[PDB]
Parts: sequence; C-alpha cells; structure tokens
Amino acid sequence: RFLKVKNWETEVVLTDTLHLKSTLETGCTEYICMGSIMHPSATKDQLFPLAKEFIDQYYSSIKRFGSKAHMERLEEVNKEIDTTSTYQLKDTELIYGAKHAWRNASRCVGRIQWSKLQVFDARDCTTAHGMFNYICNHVKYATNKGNLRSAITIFPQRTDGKHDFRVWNSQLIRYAGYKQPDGSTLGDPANVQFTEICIQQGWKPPRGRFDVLPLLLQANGNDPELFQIPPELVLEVPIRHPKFEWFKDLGLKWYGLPAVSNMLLEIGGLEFSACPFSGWYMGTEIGVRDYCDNSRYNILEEVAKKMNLDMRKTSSLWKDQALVEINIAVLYSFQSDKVTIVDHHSATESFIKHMENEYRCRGGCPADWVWIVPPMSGSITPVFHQEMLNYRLTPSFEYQPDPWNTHVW
Amino acid sequence: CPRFLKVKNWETEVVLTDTLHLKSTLETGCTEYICMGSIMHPDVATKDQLFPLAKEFIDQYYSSIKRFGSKAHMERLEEVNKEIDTTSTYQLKDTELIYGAKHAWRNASRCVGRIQWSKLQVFDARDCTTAHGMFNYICNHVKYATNKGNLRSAITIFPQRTDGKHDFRVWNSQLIRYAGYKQPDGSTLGDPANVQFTEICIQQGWKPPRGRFDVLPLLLQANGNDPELFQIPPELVLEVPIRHPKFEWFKDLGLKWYGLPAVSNMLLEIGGLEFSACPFSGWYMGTEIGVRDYCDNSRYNILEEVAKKMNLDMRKTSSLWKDQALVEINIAVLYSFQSDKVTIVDHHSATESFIKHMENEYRCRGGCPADWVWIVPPMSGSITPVFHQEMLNYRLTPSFEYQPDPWNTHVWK
Ligand code: HEM
Ligand code: HEM
Ligand SMILES: CNCc1cccc(-c2cc(F)cc(CCc3cc(C)cc(N)n3)c2)c1
Ligand SMILES: CNCc1cccc(-c2cc(F)cc(CCc3cc(C)cc(N)n3)c2)c1
Ligand SMILES: C[C@H](O)[C@H](O)[C@H]1CNc2nc(N)[nH]c(=O)c2N1
Ligand SMILES: C[C@H](O)[C@H](O)[C@H]1CNc2nc(N)[nH]c(=O)c2N1
Ligand SMILES: [Zn+2]
Repeated sequence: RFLKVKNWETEVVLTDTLHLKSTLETGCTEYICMGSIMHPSATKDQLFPLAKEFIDQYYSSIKRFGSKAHMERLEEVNKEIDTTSTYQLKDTELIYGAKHAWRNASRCVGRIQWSKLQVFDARDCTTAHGMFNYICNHVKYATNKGNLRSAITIFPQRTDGKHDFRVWNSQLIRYAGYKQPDGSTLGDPANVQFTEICIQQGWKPPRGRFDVLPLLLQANGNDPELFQIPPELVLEVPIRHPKFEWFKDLGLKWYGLPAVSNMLLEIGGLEFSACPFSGWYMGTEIGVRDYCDNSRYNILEEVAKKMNLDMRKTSSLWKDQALVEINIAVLYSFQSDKVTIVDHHSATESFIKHMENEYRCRGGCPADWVWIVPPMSGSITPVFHQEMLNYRLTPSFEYQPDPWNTHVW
Repeated sequence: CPRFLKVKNWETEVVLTDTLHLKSTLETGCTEYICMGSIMHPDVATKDQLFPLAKEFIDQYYSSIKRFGSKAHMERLEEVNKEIDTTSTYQLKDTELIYGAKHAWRNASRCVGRIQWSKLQVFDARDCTTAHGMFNYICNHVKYATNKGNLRSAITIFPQRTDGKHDFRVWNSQLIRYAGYKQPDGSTLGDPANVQFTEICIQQGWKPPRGRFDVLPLLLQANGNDPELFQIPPELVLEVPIRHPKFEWFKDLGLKWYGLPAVSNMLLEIGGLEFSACPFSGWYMGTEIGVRDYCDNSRYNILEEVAKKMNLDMRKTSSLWKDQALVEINIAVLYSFQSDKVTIVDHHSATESFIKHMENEYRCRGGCPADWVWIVPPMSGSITPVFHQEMLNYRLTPSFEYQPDPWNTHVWK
C-alpha cells in the first residue's frame, strides 16, 4: 500500500511508494517495535538473485532496462557465478552502488550530497602496505586543505571469509585513550581497548590527550600491520570561543575528517568488508557526543566551572548552558580555520529538502528518526516534527563484527 | 517471536532482558519490512469479542492480588460471563477500575513519568448523567490535583461506551488550555494551535475576552447529547508568571502558564470496555512548556523576541542563537514554578527517574514498554540517560488510546 508521512509543523504530507521495494528486515514486527535498537539481529544459490536485482536496478537507472547491454551483463554475471562462485562489478556499477549505499543509509542526515561522492577503486590491492597507500591518498584527497570532499575507498570483496580485508580502526582518524594507574582515563575513553591493541602490537604511545592512533590494516586475512598516517595529512582545529577567551586554555582540539572505516558495503550480494568513507562533520558530533558524553571526553563539568554556573541543582540547567557554549566554540573554530563543517540547524534543513526531492523523484526516502534528530535542541530543528518511514534498501552499508573477535592469528 | 529480547544501555553497558513483550496485544504499525516508530498516529464490541478481552483482564487482576484460580476468581469470571451474555456488556468492580486505570498509565509507552504510576487518585464518575454533573466532577478533579501547587496525579472516569451513540466526551483536548484567535491580517493572538477549538467555543456561545492567555471554557458531552459550555472557576486555575533569575527583562515579556497538565481526549480501555471520557492529570516536565509550548514555531514562538532582548547575533544559524535562548527560556520556566512552589520536574531528573523505573520494571515485571521517540526530551537529548538507552515498544492493555475528535463524529441534535 501507499504510506503517508506528515510534518506536524508544516502539515506537509508525503506519499511513500519506495518502501514497496525493500527486502532486508527492519527488526520490528507487528507486535514489537525495535526502532531504538542500535544493532537489531554467500553461495552461488543466494548470489544470482541478488546480483540480478542489482543489475536490473542499475540498467533501470541509466534507462536501458531490458537492453542488449542489460541482457548480456545478466548472462555474463550468471556464467561468472557458475564458474567462480562470485563475480566482479564493472567500474560504473561499483560507483553506482557506492553512491546508492549512501543514498539508502537511513541513519545519515547528510544525504543531500549523496550523488557527489568520489569513489576510489582499490580492488587490485593485495597487502597492508597497499591499503596504507590507498588510505593516505583518500585522506589527502578528502581533506583538500580544509575544503572537505566526500570520498570512499573500496578494497577487495570478501571471498571465503578467511581472506577478509579489514580496517581494524573504527574510524581512520581517532585519538588514543589510556587507562591511568589511579583509575581515570587520559585521551578518548572509548578507544582504550583499541589503543591497547595497538600498544600490544608495537605502537609507541606518546601518552598525550590527542594522540592520533596508527592505522591497523589487514589484507587478505593476514595479521594486521601498523602504520603512522603522515602528520601533514591529518588536519586539526584548535577549539576556541568567540566570546570566552579562557576557552582556548582548556587545550581542546579535534580533527577535521570524519571517516568511518568499520562498516561493510553490500552491492549485488557482494560484500566489501573494507570500505572507508568520509565526509565532513556536523558540529554536534564533536560538541555534544565526542566532548560531552559521560563515557567520552566528558568536559561539561570543567566548562561549567569556567562559566561559574551554579552546579548544585540540575534544574539550573547548567549542563544545557555549557553544552551550547561548547558547540558554539566548535563551529566558530572550524569556520575560522576554513574547515568544512555544518551546524545542526543547516544540516536538518538540508535533510528536509532532501526528503522532498526523494519523495518527488524516487517515491520515498528511508530515514531513522532516532538517528536523524540531532543530540541537542531536537524540537527546534525541523526533522523533530517530520514523520519518517524506516526501511532497508540495497545497496547498503551494514555493521559487521569487530575484527579482533573473529581473526585467527 | 523469541522468548527473551535484550536491550542495551550504550553509556553504562547495562543489558536488560525483556519477556513481558510476549503479552503484547494490539499492533504497533511496524512490519518486518518497515518501521513506523516515528509516526504519531499509526461501532462497539460484540459479545464474542468481549468475552476473551474480559477474561484476560480479570485473569490479570486476580493474578495481581495473588488469588489466581481462587473461588473468588472463578466466581467473578462466571458473573462477568453471564453479564456479557444477558446484556452484551459488563460493569467493572471499583477495585478493578482502579487497578485498570493505574495499569493503563503503567503501560503508557510514551510517558516518561511512570515511576509514579501506582500513586494515582482514581475518581469513579460512572454515575454521571449530565454535562452539569461532568462539570462538577471535573472541577473537583482540578481542585484535588492542583492542591495549592502540591500537585497530585489523578484520573476521573465517566460512563463507558454502550452503543457508540451515547458517548461521554470532553471536547477539550486538555482541561486547561489557552484560546487562540485568528486575525483578519493572518496574525494570531494567544495559542495558535487552539484556533479551531476556540472558534467552536465561540460558535457555541463563548464570549471571548480576546487576550493572549485566556483559559478556554469546558465543552462537555454527556450520554451522546450536544455538548455544553462551562467556565472553570478562575480560582481553580493555578498559573505561574514566568520570570528569569538573572534577566530582569524576562518578566516584561508578560508570559505565564497554567500549573496543571490534564489530558482529556484519550480513551481508556479496560477489559474490552471503552471509557471515552477519562481526563487524567499529573505535573509538568519543564520542557513541555519551555521548549514545546513557547518555542515551537506553530505555538507561542518566542525564540526571536527572547534572542532580541538577549542581544544575540541572529544572522547566522551557526551562532546557535536559537539554542542559547531556548536554554534561558527553560531556566526561567523551572525557576518560576519552583519559586511559586508549584510542582515541576526538569528533564534531567525525570529521565533519571525513568531509567530507575524501567530497570525496576524489567526486574520485577519482565519489561517496560517505552517509545524512545517520545521519552527523549525535546532539548539536550544526549546529555539525558534515556538517549543512550535502547527501548522496546509494544502495546499492553489496559491502555490509553487516541480517538477521533468529537466534532468530526458528533450527530447534532
Ligand atoms: C558529506 C557530509 C556528511 C554529513 C554532514 C553526515 C552526517 C552524518 C551524521 C551526523 C551521522 C550520525 C553519525 C553518528 O552519530 O555516529 C551520519 C551517519 C551515517 N552516515 Fe553520513 N554524513 C556525511 C557523509 C556521509 C558519507 C559520504 C557516507 C557514505 C558514503 C555516509 C554514510 C553514513 C552512514 C552509513 C551513517 C550511519 C553510521 C552508523 O550507523 O554508525 N555519510 N552521517
Ligand atoms: C505525574 C507526573 C507525570 C509526568 C512528569 C509525565 C510526563 C509526561 C510527558 C513529558 C509526556 C509527553 C507529553 C507530550 O509531549 O505531549 C507524557 C505523555 C503521556 N503521559 Fe505522562 N506524565 C505524568 C503523569 C501521567 C499520568 C497521571 C498519566 C495517566 C494516568 C499519564 C499518561 C500519559 C500518556 C498516555 C501519555 C501519552 C500522551 C499522548 O500520546 O499524547 N501521565 N507524560
Ligand atoms: C554508534 N556510534 C559509534 C561511534 C562511537 C564513537 C565515535 C564514533 C565516530 C568517531 C569518529 F571519529 C567519526 C565518526 C563518523 C560519523 C560520521 C561519518 C561521516 C561519513 C560523516 C559524518 N559527519 N560523521 C563516528 C562512532
Ligand atoms: C502530540 N502532542 C499533542 C499536544 C499538542 C499541544 C499541546 C499538548 C498538551 C497541552 C497541554 F495543555 C497539556 C499537555 C500535557 C501532556 C502531559 C500529560 C500529563 C498527565 C503529564 C504531563 N507532564 N504532560 C499536552 C499536546
Ligand atoms: C514526527 C514525530 O513523531 C513527532 O514530532 C513527535 C516526536 N516526539 C515527541 N515527543 C513528545 N514527548 N511529544 C511530542 O509531541 C513528540 N512529537
Ligand atoms: C539507544 C539509541 O538507539 C542510541 O543511543 C542512539 C540514539 N540516536 C543516535 N543518533 C546518532 N546520530 N548517533 C548515535 O550514536 C545515536 N545513538
Ligand atoms: Zn518499528
């Protein structure tokens, strides 16, 4: 059936037909909704239907459905799955599939940009040194001296599961975190375990508060190897405040490039277990989550101190006051250093415009309200009031197990 | 469905295990292929439909009092069954009415305030016959719940539906709301959300004072008759002028709000019976007023004027002038209620209490249905503990349900 979504602020109603194409499960049933669950729970036989469906939508996207080129490709893919148990995507199909995995990512508020994505084909890579080279080229290209450009680098697909290419880092650029003897934590507390794995593999930690972690890269199922990204490639922004001159004395900085490297890219039934992709930051990712999550840098206390706020009762809203000032400083700093960043008001505005575009030309837009609404000031952004339907379209980005739980050394 | 479902808290690593979802009754709106978890809204019962719905509720009640299978349990089952047989409906005992109402709150997946669910004063108004009598019952509710600012949660329950043509209804969506007036030039005075209901009241005879904060009259329908207008005595309507602990100019905005949030358009379902007029009230979380009532673009929409008096740069969104003013507005609301000793709860305290409640319910009851989209506050979401808490949403009965607005369905006499 046709489903309607209403915006309760503007009363705009949209009609979704695109959900009729979905396949993968959401995790919900008619009796239980799992919309706030973060992770809800091949062979020649399963592979050809998936390949067929993807080729079908590719040749439908370039308006040659049923053409001779379409027919030949379908035959070509069938023979190749027969004789090799897999198949290789054409360049054009790889690019189309990577763009549509982004387009279909229901949890991404930045998808108005989906068709502007630089795709780096790294399927000829065979070693961790080669992965390192490809990743350095990605970082330099995407950083572009602060004028960030979206990019993805795609390493060889999975074959038997025993020869997986993996980036062990969850993101290409992250700060280390160290367990202190006295119990507390220096650096980024989320990364304490991964930092420990790097140390155990030979990394010499500077034991500072903003130590860029090395890359830990696994090619063809072999043991992973360490590499230091050249520092001139890692763009950083010292965080200061436009009115509070003491804010710079907090000593805070962050990196310019957000680059997810632990997800799996699925295209036509093929699985690309190493596909680092990067864009640019929304300010709240750093200012709310990275800095103010209790289990992260957790700086609200210190900032509220320097603002001299009354911190004895929660109803003074001292946490909310310090949170806003921190996020002002983040946006001010990136902007002053001409490093691409988007605030949550502008980003959610763009996303509403994007939904409008997608309903018009595509018949829908899968969207996960739980992830789309920003982690602060929710209802004064327009996505808060926008009903969204969430469903799974392929090509897709998926979660996968952490490599240190599966790898045999 | 599987027997055990797990939810994780991503901040604390606590894992909880839910088995109560096996008792879920109606539908969520979601399917295997689509999730409707952010959709706001995704004739009578026959003798055959009513029998099992009543047995399920009676079984649950007698289980709750540790008398499942007792002689009083089997006798009550037989009495209910005979009564459905001869009359096509049945009447709840007072004990069962109170149990049912408290559990409809306990089961209300969108309510963050449920740690209080067992402390609800239930007013049995099933003997009411006229709109004047409904007015009396509602006035007593308001006075009891307000308690001079020491608010007490309460529900008043009017006669259940019979054939669907004799419904009791409070036409107001909430017992206390401010009027809104559309101007010829397109501007609105008062609360823009209430223009439609205000016009109905005016048509029915209400003489509107045409101010910014005019308490609307009650519009009360008894036994399916045409609704009738009544003015709530103003001394029963407790109000708080909003001032700011630092900004002396904030009082010059002339803002105020009423102390008592009382939802009156929902339907209470107990054992298959339908209570179409069941006004219930608690106390406010500050953000309901400071974020939604005052700062929604389609409501009072004061962010601009507050930002002006704060002398913020309003030319770029990246200055976060909106966020800065939103916090100060919510500081003022909490400060003004606390100063006047009117019960209110901030979003930090309320979500912390909800986590403790949910954990206790998981341990004692086997689960706690919760709608994350509604539980997470409309500001500063991720610095409250519920943001990081995975939730399962499902529908347990007794329950509160939405129902059609009565002006869309009423057959005028
Ligand atoms: C161009 C600017 C972009 C912006 C402003 C943006 C914004 C965001 C934000 C704020 C999130 C939530 C992240 C979190 O809370 O962890 C997100 C998630 C996500 N983004 Fe985008 N993004 C951008 C580019 C991209 C690109 C280039 C891709 C892939 C090609 C992508 C795919 C995704 C996916 C798959 C998620 C879900 C991640 C997860 O489930 O952990 N995004 N995005
Ligand atoms: C005692 C203090 C209470 C607090 C602090 C509280 C808090 C809240 C809040 C913040 C909401 C969201 C409201 C909105 O965004 O419109 C809500 C919704 C709700 N509450 Fe509670 N509540 C309380 C008492 C009650 C009581 C006494 C009942 C019923 C007996 C109740 C049943 C509900 C229901 C059914 C909803 C869903 C409303 C809807 O869908 O429109 N609550 N509550
Ligand atoms: C489910 N959260 C997992 C988690 C926990 C802690 C940190 C992170 C995380 C760390 C990073 F360095 C970077 C990110 C990128 C998120 C992201 C990705 C893209 C393409 C654009 C954007 N604008 N943003 C996410 C992710
Ligand atoms: C989907 N929102 C519908 C909507 C829209 C605009 C206003 C309202 C609304 C108006 C009011 F006077 C009062 C409320 C109270 C909601 C509520 C109820 C209770 C028992 C405790 C509490 N703390 N809060 C809600 C509701
Ligand atoms: C579209 C979305 O479902 C809608 O805006 C919801 C979001 N969450 C909410 N949460 C609460 N408490 N109250 C609301 O009115 C809403 N509105
Ligand atoms: C439990 C809940 O699903 C979890 O905390 C989610 C909520 N929404 C989110 N939204 C974004 N953008 N990022 C997140 O990490 C989360 N975490
Ligand atoms: Zn769902």
